[PDB]
Parts: sequence; structure tokens; C-alpha cells
Amino acid sequence: PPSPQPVSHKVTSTYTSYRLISQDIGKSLERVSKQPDVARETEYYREKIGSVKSIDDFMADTRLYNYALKAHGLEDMAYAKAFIRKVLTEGASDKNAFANKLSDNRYAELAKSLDFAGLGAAATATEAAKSGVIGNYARQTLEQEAGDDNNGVRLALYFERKAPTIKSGLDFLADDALAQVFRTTFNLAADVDKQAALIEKSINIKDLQDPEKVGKLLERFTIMWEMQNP
Repeated sequence: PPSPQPVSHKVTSTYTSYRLISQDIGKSLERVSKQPDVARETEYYREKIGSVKSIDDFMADTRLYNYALKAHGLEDMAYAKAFIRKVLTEGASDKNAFANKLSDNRYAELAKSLDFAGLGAAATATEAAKSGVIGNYARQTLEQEAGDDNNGVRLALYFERKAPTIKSGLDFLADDALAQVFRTTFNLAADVDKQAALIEKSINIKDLQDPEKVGKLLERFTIMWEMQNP
């Protein structure tokens, strides 16, 4: 019974597309960063974030708040203001922190990027808080921009991105998009608790740290998908 959480409210062709982006990632992310919307918002965030010294200061700014979440993909749970605050309030360093007892590990993510809980007024003065977030909002936009077209692709890039972060079968099922890129690559509906075990023996969780083996893995995925989904 893992503490509940605000659920979303507000032919080879796939491998092809993926590869296209993944390759010249620099030009993609760079082109995106130029999009009028990403630009304007990215600007405001780069100039205001360093001024936030407290969770209050943070919550009190909708613009920055919406930015931080969209970048952590929790853009549809933004309405859970009371939830986002608690997650931040307890931080994500302590094993017992509220966010660490959740199942969707993307809350801990946010709390790691904005550690007012562990850093205090210093939290806003790190790479993870400014450069870090600014960069994910970019990847985020770029990904959902592709997903609008080929969801399989979106999953592709998202996995290539959140690849290393995984170190346990648990870390895997810990993200709908990540588990999805597995339940498909091994064609599967599985809702049991020890699926993780099945994964750790059905694959070496220690190898997914290799920016090489990772690709070949997706290789099977991007094509496994182009079939299960035309």
C-alpha cells in the first residue's frame, strides 16, 4: 500500500526517427531551446530562480513552479500544490523522506533538483537547480514534441535519457515510461509485485550504465514497438 499520488489530470520506421534525433541531439536540443515558448520561459527561470530562498518563495511563484514540474514531467500533477510542497519539505536525502516512500520516483527527482530541505537557502544556488532543470525542461519539450508524432520514439529518447538512473528492477517499474519500454521489448499486462526480479534476471541491471549496450537494447525496443504499434 504505497502512499497514493495525484494521477495525471491537466517496418523499422520508429528506430529510424529515434536514431535521427538521438544522433544530432545537440542540434535538436539547440533548435528547441530556440522555440519562442521555451525561450521566454527558460529566460524567466534563469533570472529568477537564484532569488528563491525558500519552499514558500518557490511555491509563491507559479511560473517557476510550473517550470520545475514540466521539466520533471510532473506537469499534470502541478495542481497538487499541497503534494508538491510536502515532497519538497521532507527532501529526498533521508531514506525516510516522504518522497522516498512514494512509488513514482519522479517526485524524489524534483526534490533532488530543489533541495530546500537539505540545502536551505543554498538550494537555489546549484547546477541541479538552475542548469539542471533548465536542461530537462528542454529534453522534456523535445521528447513530448516527438511523442505527439511517434510515442514509441518519445519512450526511446526518454529511456536513453533516464537510462543510468536505473540500478534496480525496482528503479525500473518506478516509472510508467521506463517500465513501458520493457513490457514492450519483451512483449507483455504484468501487474505483480516481484516483476522486478523477473527483470533483473531477464537483464543485467548493471549494464544499462553503458551508453552503448543501452542503444542496442532500444534497438530491439524501437522495432519491437514499430510492430506492436504501427
